[PDB]
Amino acid sequence: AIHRSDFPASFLFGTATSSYQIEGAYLEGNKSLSNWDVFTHLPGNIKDGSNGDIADDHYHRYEEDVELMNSLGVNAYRFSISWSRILPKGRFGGVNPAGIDFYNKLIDSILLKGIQPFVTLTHYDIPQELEDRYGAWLNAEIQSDFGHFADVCFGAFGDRVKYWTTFNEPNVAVRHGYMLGTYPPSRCSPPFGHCARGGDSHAEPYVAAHNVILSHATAIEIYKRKYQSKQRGMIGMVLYSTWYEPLRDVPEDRLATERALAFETPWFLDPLVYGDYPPEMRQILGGRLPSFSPEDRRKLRYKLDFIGVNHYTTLYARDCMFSDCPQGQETQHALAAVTGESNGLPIGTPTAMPTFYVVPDGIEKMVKYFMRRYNNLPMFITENGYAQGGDSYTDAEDWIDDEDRIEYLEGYLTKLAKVIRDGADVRGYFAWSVVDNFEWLFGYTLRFGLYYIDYRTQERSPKLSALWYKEFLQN
Repeated sequence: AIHRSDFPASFLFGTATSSYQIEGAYLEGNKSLSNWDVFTHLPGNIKDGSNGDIADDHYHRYEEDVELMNSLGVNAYRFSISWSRILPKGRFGGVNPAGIDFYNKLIDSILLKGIQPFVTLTHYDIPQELEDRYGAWLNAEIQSDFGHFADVCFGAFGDRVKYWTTFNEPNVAVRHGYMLGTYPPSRCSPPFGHCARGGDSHAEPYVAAHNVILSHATAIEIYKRKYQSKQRGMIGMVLYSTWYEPLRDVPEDRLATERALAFETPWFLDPLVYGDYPPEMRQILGGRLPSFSPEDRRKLRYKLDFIGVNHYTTLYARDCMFSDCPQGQETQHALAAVTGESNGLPIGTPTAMPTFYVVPDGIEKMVKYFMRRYNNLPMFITENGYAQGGDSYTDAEDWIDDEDRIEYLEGYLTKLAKVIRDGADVRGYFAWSVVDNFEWLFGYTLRFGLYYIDYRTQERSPKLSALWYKEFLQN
């Protein structure tokens, strides 16, 4: 139904991964332990008790994986840099040459094939030492550690990297880390949970996000002052971007939907474009959102060059400001509750990933929301994809037969082409993911790959969706 010629000639088409999810070699090349290395070696977090010690062994097998994505006909590859490989002990501990060498080799390998790097600096990971030393995102010192990490990466790689992302889904990582306590550093308080480390779910998430925002600001100021004129790249941020519809078409749910939306991506994007937190959030949270100092505001004037849209799903939102709702969900402070069901029944076909429903027009509506709120600031679809999982899959052939993924990709790409025809400045699309990999708390139980991975042998095998994406990119 949809074809490559339905998109602009200069459009990026790629796949996306992250370092912890694919690399393995978790203690090789003088790399230090990350937050996720430490976390996954504790019990009671990952669904299948797995970890990323080995993952897809991409640290050793990257050349094969580059060859595979090249065989699909991609012109870009979205990946992240392991902080713990570059600055194992943070900014006073010296740059790790083996880490620099690994990413130089990866970058050179993709560019040899005409595949453009689209690089995420941080994608949930930090060296554990930064948590241990000063509590990572709860201390403003992280801004300097992140700034230094950015500076090193720009200097080492930026002659060949023209697209950078500071952070991947900090809206997810912050709320899971400090509100629900289900991600490291596993901090929370009632009514969200009882976290043995302590926490404050009504304060700490907002401090953490504040420091993420200002870490971005620190990094992009460095980029614009030191590197932009020579390197001519763009610096963005990637946000988890769910579309929301009112459960009932009445003002209270419409307003709740607008709150649900404003509490997600604008939490980060309003500061980076307008210099203040969303007024929807400020009205409710007041002083729980920290202020931006004059020094902060100087850095915020560098803004961001693009919005990285990680869009997978669409949900209904309903009001909790004037109705009593269950407490302790991540949407609590927004005074909305979200659900995939209306009168018991799904918004679109359910999938193996909780909250992920097949709702293609969500990508159009999400893009239009950014267009209206941010005056059509450039966007890239930095992740979109479909997970397989569960008892229907006993062997490779079952995973390979992924017509369900094809239908998803086809539908969402159809709607993306439409929103671009309608004026949206979307400049690329990245399928999550080229390979099955470690899906955070779900471990290996969810498989998002265009390629199937046998974790016993590390064999890569193309699923039907790999063949489909190749056909699509051939036009």
